[PDB]
Amino acid sequence: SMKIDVVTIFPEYLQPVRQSLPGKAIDAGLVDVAVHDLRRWTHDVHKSVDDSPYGGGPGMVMKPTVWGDALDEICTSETLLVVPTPAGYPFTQETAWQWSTEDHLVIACGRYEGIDQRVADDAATRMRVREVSIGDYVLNGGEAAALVIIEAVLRLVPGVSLLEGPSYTRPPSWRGMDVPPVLLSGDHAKIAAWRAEQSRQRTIERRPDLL
Amino acid sequence: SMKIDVVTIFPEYLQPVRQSLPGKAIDAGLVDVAVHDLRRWTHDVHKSVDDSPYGGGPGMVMKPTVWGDALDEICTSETLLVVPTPAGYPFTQETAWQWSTEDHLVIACGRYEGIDQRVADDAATRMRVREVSIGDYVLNGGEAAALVIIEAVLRLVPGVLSLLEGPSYTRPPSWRGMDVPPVLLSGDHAKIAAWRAEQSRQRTIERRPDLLGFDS
Ligand SMILES: OB(O)c1ccc2[nH]ccc2c1
Repeated sequence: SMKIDVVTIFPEYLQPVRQSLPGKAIDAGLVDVAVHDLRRWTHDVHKSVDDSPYGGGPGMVMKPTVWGDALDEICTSETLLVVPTPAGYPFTQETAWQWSTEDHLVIACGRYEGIDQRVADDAATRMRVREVSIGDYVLNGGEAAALVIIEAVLRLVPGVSLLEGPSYTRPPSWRGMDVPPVLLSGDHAKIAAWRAEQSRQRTIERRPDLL
Repeated sequence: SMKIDVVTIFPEYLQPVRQSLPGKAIDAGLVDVAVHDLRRWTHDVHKSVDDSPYGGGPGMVMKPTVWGDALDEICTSETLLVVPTPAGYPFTQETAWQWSTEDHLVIACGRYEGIDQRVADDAATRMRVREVSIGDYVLNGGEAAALVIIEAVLRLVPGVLSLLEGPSYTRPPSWRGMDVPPVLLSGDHAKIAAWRAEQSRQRTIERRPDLLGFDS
């Protein structure tokens, strides 16, 4: 089984992924995803979660005292703490496979300007911490990245190179375009070879880095 | 103003667009986001959107007929049609800047093993089409990728407001016995700039050496 806890100031952002888990998976206790409003751990009447950056500059930095309290409550020694950030290590399919066998993921969603670095650094002294980027672009906050990570990981939990080439289905002719006849040939070795060439061409065109 | 139409068999998944930055941009009238149920364009009682692949293989492929009808209605020749796919060109910060200037994005979200290739090929005879991958991982469908693309693009549109950013800090100056780097408290703009530039380049070599032209 896997437990995922997500901490965010926008808990409703995660609601359409809880309502996305099959009832059978939950009933079988294979998965539980819980979302927590970071403001539960604020200290002041204004429910402050960020503050101006030391050393100056634009934006705000999320408060270590608030995050520290939240993670103290939610995390245990077994936790893998995931922090989405454009400054992270790359999150890849390999990462997804690795995390798919974890018992407890906690995903700390913050603004891209960051969570005070002492939060992750403190957490790393008693649990595993992974700061990760889902791509080479900036998002305002970590919530959409959390959705991507949750989906990529959970689809690898049972019951919860080259690029793929083009796919086709009925009808065989549509708006003047025919399905490649080789796919209708019943020559399955030839079909495999054709698909391999399609994959090669597409990878050269779109992702030459992979070669 | 920008218009973004999203087409999906799971319109409820696109509800998060009402949150955070996209929500604020919508309320500020800088963008209109409309989500459409692809099944609106089916005609059978079963509302089928998929069929087995020609040539074999696991799973199902989304039918071109339903998609063609949907895109016929929603798209114009000025539309930028965005198709998330793990087999797409990379979506990068440069892409986000480029698309931030667009009048009309339509994001076609696939499921199963993807969409019959003729949908994109047909659309390309009438409009610009972009098949894009948001990263090197596989999702179950295009919906989460649509959210990522919308978030990355909208924060760049006029009026909504390389290397890795290094660590950031805020009050208190000491916490759990961990001190904010003294230079950040020193008020010396030059020394702070230099420390930050250095932290940025150091984090980059460790986490993203590719950005500086190194292996891995
Ligand atoms: O970018 B994703 O990995 C992605 C995008 C679109 C998709 N359609 C079906 C799976 C699927 C996966």
